[PDB]
Amino acid sequence: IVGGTSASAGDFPFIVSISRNGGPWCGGSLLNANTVLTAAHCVSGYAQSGFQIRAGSLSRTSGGITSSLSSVRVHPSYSGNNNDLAILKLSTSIPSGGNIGYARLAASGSDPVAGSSATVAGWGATSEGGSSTPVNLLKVTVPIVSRATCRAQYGTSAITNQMFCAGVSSGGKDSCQGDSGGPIVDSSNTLIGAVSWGNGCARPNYSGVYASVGALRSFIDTYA
Repeated sequence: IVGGTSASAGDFPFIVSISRNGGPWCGGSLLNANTVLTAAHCVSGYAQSGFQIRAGSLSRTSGGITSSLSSVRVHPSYSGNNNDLAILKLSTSIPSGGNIGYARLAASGSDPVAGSSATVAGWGATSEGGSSTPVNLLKVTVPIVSRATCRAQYGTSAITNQMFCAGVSSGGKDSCQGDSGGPIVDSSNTLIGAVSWGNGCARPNYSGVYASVGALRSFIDTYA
């Protein structure tokens, strides 16, 4: 997270940190006791054994409840940067209560409205190319970018309706490497997306790009 602030206890009760090979890697959203929503590019093709989930902590290293993975279901038509979602099943159930809770998903058919305020959280880099990764969770608030504008930035082909964009035209607030898979929420704390991709981080004129929960509810509701 670039241009962000420290998250408070309880801000995102459903957020999970995903480590790989004991090192930081991605974030995710707890859908229910045995199910995590992340980015496909977090898990696709990699040894499943490498992954650990941690819930109910501001720290990616300590506290809360941990689980290994029993299974990985990548979106059947995950393709390049598109349909960048995966459902993870947990060997250890993660019950709700305390600072643990489950994500409220964006309505099927919904698409975040340009100009509306979104909040993204994670444990990734605090600048593009940065080598520090926070131990404690950060968050940042950014406006939704019109798909038309995002198409201008990236090309029409690059941006589908299974993606949306968020960021600030003068740059300096974004998700970054190590944030992928983690939650982007609306002003009501509804899960609208997962951190997916971008040209660098927080660049003026290159929005952060998110996998759209509203577009991909079929996939999610099936396997959740």
